[PDB]
Amino acid sequence: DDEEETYRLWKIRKTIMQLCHDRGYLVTQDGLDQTLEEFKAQFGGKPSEGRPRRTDLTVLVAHNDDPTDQMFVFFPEEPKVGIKTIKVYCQRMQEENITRALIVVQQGMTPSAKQSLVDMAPKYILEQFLQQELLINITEHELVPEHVVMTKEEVTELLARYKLRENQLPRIQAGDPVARYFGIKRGQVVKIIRPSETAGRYITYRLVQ
DNA sequence: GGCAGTACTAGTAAAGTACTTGAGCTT
Repeated sequence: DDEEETYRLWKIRKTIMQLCHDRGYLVTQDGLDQTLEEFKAQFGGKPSEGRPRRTDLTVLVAHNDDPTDQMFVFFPEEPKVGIKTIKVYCQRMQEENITRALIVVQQGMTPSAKQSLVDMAPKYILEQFLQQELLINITEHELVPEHVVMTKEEVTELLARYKLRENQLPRIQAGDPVARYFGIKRGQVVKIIRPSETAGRYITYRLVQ
């Protein structure tokens, strides 16, 4: 029902605000924590023939270092999406000059649309998110340790300390849901901090390939 | 004384996985 659908959209928006917060983009403390009834009073209850149409849930956010980069979050209204639709989205992207955006897909993507997401690396990068993947925050699960995406200088000092080539580190594939969660690209290194029952804390470094 | 036939001696035929493949559905 519209109560269930609205509750889903609340989960999704909140989880995407946690996404946006973990990537270092400016988020007010209210944007992270919205009680369901405050969200409903804002966006008006029922989606079906209702106030939220899945449009105006779109999100624009700015980076802490520079305001220019920003970001974007689309919510498509179609069950499945295609090259023409994404092409409209990238038209809005080039209209606003914002480089980075997301897409929350209700069901699936035609493979030509995925390939069309991989087509253009430099101009605009788009990341497919399924609707369910944002219905839960996996970083807050007990098994998933704290991840910290390392800057290039910290990576250089790291490889200087242990005298390591980049190939000799353990790896984490770019299709890993956590790597998606932080929006990580090939060649970056992630710093996992996990508690151990021998030392009490242990640091892993996973190269992204 | 010669020819034919027979015999003997010397070559000679549970489950579980990955992988692939065919079909079925879409730009």
